[PDB]
Amino acid sequence: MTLPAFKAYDIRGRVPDELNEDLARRIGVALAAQLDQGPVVLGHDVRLASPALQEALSAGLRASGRDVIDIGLCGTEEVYFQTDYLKAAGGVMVTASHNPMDYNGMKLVREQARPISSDTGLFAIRDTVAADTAAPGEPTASEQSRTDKTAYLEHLLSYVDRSTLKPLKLVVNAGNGGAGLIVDLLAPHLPFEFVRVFHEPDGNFPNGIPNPLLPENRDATAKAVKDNGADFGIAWDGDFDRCFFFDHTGRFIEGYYLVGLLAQAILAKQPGGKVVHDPRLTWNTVEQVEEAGGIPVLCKSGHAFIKEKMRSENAVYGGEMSAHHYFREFAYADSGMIPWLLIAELVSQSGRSLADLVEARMQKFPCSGEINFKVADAKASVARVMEHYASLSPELDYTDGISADFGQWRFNLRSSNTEPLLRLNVETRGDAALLETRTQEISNLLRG
Ligand SMILES: O=P(O)(O)C[C@H]1O[C@H](CO)[C@@H](O)[C@H](O)[C@H]1O
Ligand SMILES: [Mg+2]
Repeated sequence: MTLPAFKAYDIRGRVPDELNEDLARRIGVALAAQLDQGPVVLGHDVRLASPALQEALSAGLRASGRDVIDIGLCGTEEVYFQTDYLKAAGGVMVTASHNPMDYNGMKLVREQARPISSDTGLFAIRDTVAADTAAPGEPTASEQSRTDKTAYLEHLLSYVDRSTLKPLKLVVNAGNGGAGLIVDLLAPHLPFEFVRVFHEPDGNFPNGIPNPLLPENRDATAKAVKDNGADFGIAWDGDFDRCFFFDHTGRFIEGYYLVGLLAQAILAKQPGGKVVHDPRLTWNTVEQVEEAGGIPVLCKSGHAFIKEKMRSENAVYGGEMSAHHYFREFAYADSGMIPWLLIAELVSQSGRSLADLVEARMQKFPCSGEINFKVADAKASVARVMEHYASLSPELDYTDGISADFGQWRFNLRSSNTEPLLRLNVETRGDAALLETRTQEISNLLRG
């Protein structure tokens, strides 16, 4: 009874039965009715169908009197940046990010790149598109091509003092997504020596779909770091709004620890600022933010919640453990580029390896990583967990599912808003043994 491609935060589906040019044009028409006055920025990723879906979007938008600013093949963050920079009414990125070959999708924003989500306009668009049987009208507005990335590149470079950068050797792995175009445009302005892996955009994805979380894709970056003696490695998803770090030993760094690391990096430039973090893994971030003189602000996980809380708090930075990093001056939006520029500067200025910058934090606050469970009855499973631990009287917080703080250890257990899954995160106060026994205990209870 409902179009399956319309999800909580974006549109995503198999082409062509769940998403196609006709739906894309109808989405353009419906989006025009939902935005304030102004033109609409469109960009797309490397997938084979993405240009044609963008063209259909543009045709619907222009049939509805919206001028279209075509920024071309880009990363999702460039749609965010240009929507805000050009003071557009909104923007759409055509992308499936990390999904398989036969999938595509769209990420929609309104003014200042504010997200459009299921409860803030996306399901309104879905319902309009679902009932729209009108004949396609003809264009009454224009499309302008604006592929200049100069303002975007200057904005990225403004986060670091380039005279303090050292000629680090960096592995970069675009995964045949789009990140390599931006790296290559930044490189004339940077002293780094880049080691390029899976660098060329290829929507056929000959080296695997761009998802650095798959261990086999992870190992391509690790090996390049180790074989070339690189200072660290960076990998991106296909639309490069997520970045992933490998230290000089080839070790993939759990994203939890990048939140505290980037917060300290930013707070050095913006003293006393607020930093937004999610509730899944917290202790390390709270401590690092406070030690840097910042103020940590707890917020439900999900990019729309993070961005809204950052805005209401004038927070300079927000970070999620799931490799999303948000920057006030970047229209409160996430970037897969700003994070590694900041880390490169921190390594250059401190004389410490990425490994040593996080090592003590990982020992002090070891974490399970996010563990997902598909169970027969999520509500019953969660109840089994809470009944088992009731006699210990944990401190409970319901910001985002259930957070339970036992003193020396804590967990977060929540339902995903994008998949029918339970997600589990556990951390402890410097106790790897406790981390494992509690994680396994909860896992058995969930699976019971
Ligand atoms: O499925 P979940 O866990 O509700 C939402 C997931 O996707 C969101 C958008 O990519 C992320 O902001 C969030 O951190 C992540 O857990
Ligand atoms: Mg992505």
